[PDB]
Amino acid sequence: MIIGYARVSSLDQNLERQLENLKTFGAEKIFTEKPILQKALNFVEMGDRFIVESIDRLGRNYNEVIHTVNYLKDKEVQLMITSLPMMNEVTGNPLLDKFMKDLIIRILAMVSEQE
Amino acid sequence: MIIGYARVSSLDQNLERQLENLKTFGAEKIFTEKQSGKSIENRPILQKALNFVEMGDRFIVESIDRLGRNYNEVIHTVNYLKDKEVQLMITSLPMMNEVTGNPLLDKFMKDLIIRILAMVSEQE
Amino acid sequence: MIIGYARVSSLDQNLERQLENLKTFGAEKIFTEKQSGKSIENRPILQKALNFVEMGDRFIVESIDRLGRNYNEVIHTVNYLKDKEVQLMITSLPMMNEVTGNPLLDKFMKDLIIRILAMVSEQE
Amino acid sequence: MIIGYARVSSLDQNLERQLENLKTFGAEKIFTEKPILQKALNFVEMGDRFIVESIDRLGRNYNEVIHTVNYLKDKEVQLMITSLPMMNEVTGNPLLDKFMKDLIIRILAMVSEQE
Repeated sequence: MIIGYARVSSLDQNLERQLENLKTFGAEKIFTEKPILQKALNFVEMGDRFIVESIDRLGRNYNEVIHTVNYLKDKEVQLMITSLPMMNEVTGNPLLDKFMKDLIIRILAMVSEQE
Repeated sequence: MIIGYARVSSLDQNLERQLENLKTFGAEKIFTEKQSGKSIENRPILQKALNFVEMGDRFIVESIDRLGRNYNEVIHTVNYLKDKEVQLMITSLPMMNEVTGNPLLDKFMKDLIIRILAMVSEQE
Repeated sequence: MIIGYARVSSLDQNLERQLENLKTFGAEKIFTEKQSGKSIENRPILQKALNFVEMGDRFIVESIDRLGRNYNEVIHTVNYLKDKEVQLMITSLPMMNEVTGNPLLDKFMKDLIIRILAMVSEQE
Repeated sequence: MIIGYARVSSLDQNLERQLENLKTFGAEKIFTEKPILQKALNFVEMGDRFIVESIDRLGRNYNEVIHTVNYLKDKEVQLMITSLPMMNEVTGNPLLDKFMKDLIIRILAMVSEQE
């Protein structure tokens, strides 16, 4: 199935749009956090899709973010970013696709951190 | 219309595959050249191909390396095609020109891919 | 000679730091602008700065985002500087223009970095 | 210290240049292979430098190559490629440096594989 994750840290953020975004792309359940992430990650099983609106939601730590993406990779859970649909197949050569996946994810992690 | 460009260094390279690839992705005409991808000054067929295409046409190759093995040249060629508003397609990269929602990311992707491949092709 | 360009959206941004950065990396003159990095048409100071620099000069900013928050524009500006043969430097990227042996890789690096940062700056 | 690794698979390759290359940049010892790699990796300790002439030497498998680079990272051994000196600091912002390290390494791994 399709699992969703949403985070906002402070007491003034447009959480609705986010949750509605996760809903938009097919999130049947959504883990919202203001360990919830842990729950989210331990919940997902092989064959599921794990979705966020953006990597910054997932974290703002290069190392950790990468570690988490690798965790999902290990568990064979499809990671998707609602702001990066089609991110999987940019070209049609799965190898290049994988490489680009990595790049994008890393550019984004770095951005998320540096902010 | 759809123009294709095909290049091989020798004849033991499977040129048929390449031509059939260009035909499949819609080549109405194919400019075929037996030559090194090291420069364009020694590639008048490429020149003909490029001068032939006009705004609204599609230009198709099997790989960037087919187009050349020189970063600056390849880049300049890609930009040349962009300026003339000719669609560059790479049949091994079928989903590259697919508008997938966010133009910024898309263009960024293109530039990136093309440059990586340009360098790859050159360094070899 | 070394020309610097400095931009801030408001005055609560630490403009002194930026100016001192440009001064340190050798700004003889600094074109200072209070404006959004969303476009150049509303940035005549940038225009003056760009027209001022000539072949042999250095153009220095603290960050690409200072230069703008528009991919195409930034890229076009970088290429503009390249065409006029003016050295673009980013003081936060001091070792970027350092010739480190392999020109191909170097140029590839530049293009890449600059484009990543262009997009970053835009998307924000 | 500085450890070197060199590989050639077949019976007709310019091994001299390679070994001399590893020698050039300061290789005190060189592991040459036609498990030797295992030896090379288990040999290096914290603080050492591990050097190859090129990533393809190190392998032609995206996954494995990456895994190995991560292994060296874990062990805090500096990886260097004699054809990519200065690769560490392209800009002067260590974060971006790390990111670029990753990129380059991956472009190269992909190239090494696809050939």
